[PDB]
Formats: sequence, structure tokens, C-alpha cells
Amino acid sequence: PAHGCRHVAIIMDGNGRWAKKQGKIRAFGHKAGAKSVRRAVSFAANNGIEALTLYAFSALDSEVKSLHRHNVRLRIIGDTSRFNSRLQERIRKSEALTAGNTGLTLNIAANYGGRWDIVQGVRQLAEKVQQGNLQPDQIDEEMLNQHVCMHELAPVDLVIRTGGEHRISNFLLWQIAYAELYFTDVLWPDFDEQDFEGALNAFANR
Amino acid sequence: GCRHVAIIMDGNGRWAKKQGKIRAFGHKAGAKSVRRAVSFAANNGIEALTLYAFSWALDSEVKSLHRHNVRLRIIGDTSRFNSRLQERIRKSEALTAGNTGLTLNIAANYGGRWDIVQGVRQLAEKVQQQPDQIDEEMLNQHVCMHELAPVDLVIRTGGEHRISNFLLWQIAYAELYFTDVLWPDFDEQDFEGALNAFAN
Ligand SMILES: CCCCCCCCCCCCCCOc1cccc(O)c1C(=O)O
Repeated sequence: PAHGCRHVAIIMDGNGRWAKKQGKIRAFGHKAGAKSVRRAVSFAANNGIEALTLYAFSALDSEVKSLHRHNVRLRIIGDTSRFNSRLQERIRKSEALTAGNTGLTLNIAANYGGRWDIVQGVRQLAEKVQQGNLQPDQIDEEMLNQHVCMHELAPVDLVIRTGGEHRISNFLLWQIAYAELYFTDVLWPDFDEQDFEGALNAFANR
Repeated sequence: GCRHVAIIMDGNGRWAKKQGKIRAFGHKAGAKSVRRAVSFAANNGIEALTLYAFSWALDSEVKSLHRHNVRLRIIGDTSRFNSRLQERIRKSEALTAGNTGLTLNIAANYGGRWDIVQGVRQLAEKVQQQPDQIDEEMLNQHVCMHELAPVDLVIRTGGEHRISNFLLWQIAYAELYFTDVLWPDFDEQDFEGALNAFAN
């Protein structure tokens, strides 16, 4: 924690382009990006990062065993409701397995949108209104902040986007109010331990 | 086609410091840079320019803006502002409300989070009298600037790479452009550079 960064969020763009530059099809890029994911997760866990939130931008897993091993707590954020029910149980089971883990919290955005995220936290507040439990004039920023995804973690300190586009693309919105935004042209499958080091270094400075 | 630009105008104080001057002199060179940006936007067919002053002028500039066919709006929490200022804002907005050129939104005591929370306070008062009908489009209709073109481009001068609680909901799909140029120095050429970035 020289870098002092508790919660990094990453928009992992560039898989497709990475594959095309090599004359390979899209699928090769995705497999390469998966390897980049494991590399990043390791890095975060070995550098005292408290939370890493990953957004795969334009799937599945046997990593859970390995994550659970490294005391990583796994959370899926997004609208899982529509997922075919086998999928939902698998997610639930992976979350329940690692729920008591105390190392890195790894949030993996799936069918996630920043606006959806805010909207659903609004529903909850609007729920506790109808129950007559809370007044409409009582709603403040801290309030609505306790009902959006990852309210329980440290605030997002750093958002990295690879692949060259300079936009949020409906990823976290409420939660990035004060975050450092770091954009790199590096494509996601080449984004390595030094690039991640590069990013944290730049967060340090203000 | 860039329709709505939003600017986080940072670096006035640092500019003053850099010039061997006190803070107030940075604030006057900042005001000039506002006038330059406003003319530029109007001159290049931008529909909406939203300006966030980041680390009172109505009677000085309102007549010129009206002349120039600019519609003025203030966004932010002005509830705790003097009653006279509130009347002037109202008057100024009313005076320019039919102008057909640039819409200039000035963000005064504004916060992105505050803007959503105050949109949330609205729906929650109507819930007190359907919490499966509050969806994205419904909340969008209660956030600032919903009736205008969506923000295409957010410019932040002064070398910081953050949004600093400016538009949040509104910038979901905007291009974000960060420049080390300090606001008082941000000119037409710099504005073009940013429009170029948006074009690619
Ligand atoms: C085509 C028409 C040309 C005429 C254009 C007229 C626009 C005139 C506005 C100039 C003054 C800037 C006040 C708004 O921003 C601020 C708000 C609060 C505190 C500040 O320090 C500032 C700041 O200095 O950046």
C-alpha cells in the first residue's frame, strides 16, 4: 500500500482487436483475455488491493476452486435474474463458497449497467417507502449509497480502461464520482503486471 | 456530430500561481475563457454547452447572451441562495427561454450524486402517494437536462483525471477528454482538439 489503492475497477477492452491484429478469430482473443484476467487477479491479491471489479466489455469458469484457495471472496454484480437457472445456482454456489473469505474481494460484472445499478437501489429505497418505514425527504446521498452495488467495499479509487476508448460505457457511475480514471491503448490480453504497476503509480500522484 | 459538450473548468488558481498572481486574477482570466468557449460553441453549431465551475454574473452578461440567441439555464442546488439571486436566475432564465441558439447550462452548487438523489426524492414522494415501474427511462426523466441532447463529450482542463462528482448519470456514454491545459489558457484550438478526438 505505498500506492494506497484499495479498490481498482477495470474495463477489459481490446480482446477482439488483439486477435485480429494477429489474423486470428475473436475466440482466441477471449482466451488470451482470460489469461490476462488471472494474471490481474493474482497481481491485485499480491499487492494488497482490497477489491478488484472487472467489467468484460464487447464466458464461464473453473477458477472458483483456485480463487477459494487464495482466500478470494467472489461476487457477481449485475442482473443475474434472467440467466438460465442452472447458471444462477452455480453463481449462488460459488458466492456462498467464498462468502466467508477474507482476502481480495473480486467483483465480476455480468449483465451489469451503471444506470441499472442505481435504479435497483432506488427500487429498494422505494420498497422501504411503501412499507411506511422511511420518509421521502429523508433520502440522502449516504443513503442511496448504501443500496448500490459494492457499498460494503472500499470506494473505487482507480478505474482502468484498456483498448483505447475513452469512455465509461455504462459501467460504474455512482461509484466513480471521485475515482481516478486511467485510460490506456494497451489491449486487454497484453495488459500485464508492469501495465498494472504503471496504473497504480499514476494513481499515487495528485 | 457532437451535440452537447460539458466542461470541468479546472486550473484557474494554478494559473494565477503560475503567473505570480493572486487567486482573484485567475478568476478573471477564467471568466474570459468562459466567454471564448461560449462563442466558440455557438459558432460551431453545438446545441448545448454545460459548464462546471470547480477548484453573481447575471446582470453583467445576461443581456449579451440574449442578444446572441443563447438560452440560459442554471443547474444545481440553489435553494439556499439569496432570494434576490434566485429571482435573478428565474428572470434570466425566463428572458432567454425562447432563444433558439446554444443552450448554456451553468452548474452552480451542483453535484452528480445530488442530482440523482434529488431525482430519487421525487419518485419516492410519488411512491408515498409501483416500485416495479421505476426503470431507467423513468429516472432519466427526473435528472437534470433530460430534455436536451445527451452529453457527447466531457472536457476536463487542468490535468486532473476525474469526474469529481459532476454529471454521472448523464455521462454514461460520453467521450471523456482530459487535457493538462489550464482553464484560462483553454482556447479555440484546444476546443477543436477535443472535438477532433470526439470525431475519431
Ligand atoms: C456568444 C456569446 C458570448 C457571450 C458569453 C457570455 C458568458 C459569460 C460568463 C463569464 C463569467 C463566468 C461565470 C461562470 O463560471 C463561474 C461561476 C462561478 C465562479 C467562477 O469563478 C466561474 C469562472 O470564472 O470560471
